[PDB]
Amino acid sequence: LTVPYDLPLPGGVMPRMLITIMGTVKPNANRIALDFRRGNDVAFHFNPRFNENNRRVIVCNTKQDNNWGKEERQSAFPFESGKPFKIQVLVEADHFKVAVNDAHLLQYNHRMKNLREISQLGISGDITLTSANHAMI
Ligand SMILES: OC[C@H]1O[C@@H](S[C@@H]2O[C@H](CO)[C@H](O)[C@H](n3cc(-c4cccc(F)c4)nn3)[C@H]2O)[C@H](O)[C@@H](n2cc(-c3cccc(F)c3)nn2)[C@H]1O
Repeated sequence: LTVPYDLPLPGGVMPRMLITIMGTVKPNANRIALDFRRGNDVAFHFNPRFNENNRRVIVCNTKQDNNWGKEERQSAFPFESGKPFKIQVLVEADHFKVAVNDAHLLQYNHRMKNLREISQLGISGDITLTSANHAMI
């Protein structure tokens, strides 16, 4: 799949929706991002960074009217340059759950609670993308 990729979500999202994203991180990667978009806003941005001041970190945030909010940062970092990944995002009523490679990673509480208007999932950064699917579980 061509990166950056925009997965259409015309139905929006809703509790019990699982999004499964598979691919391989490129060699010498710098960044990856998932953007759950609502028009011009980003309800949930999930952004692994491989070298921010010589640290690996996951940054999560929301963008409202061109302004980013308070970042939620994780040092737990399951990605490796050149290696395959499987990111899974489970939508729940109060939060997104994120798992990587079949291990729960983090939760992000909803900040923008109108899940029906999250209309696209952007998938960007330093990856080869195999697949991006959703299902109700
Ligand atoms: O919030 C999420 C956003 O972050 C800014 S960078 C942001 O800039 C701010 C400027 O004042 C602060 O410096 C902020 N910051 C750092 C720290 C800190 C705290 C502790 C340690 C430590 F070192 C550092 N605290 N605050 C930075 O994260 C990115 O551009 C943005 N973005 C990314 C992408 C993007 C596009 C395509 C692909 C891709 F992967 C990403 N498209 N938009 C998005 O990811």
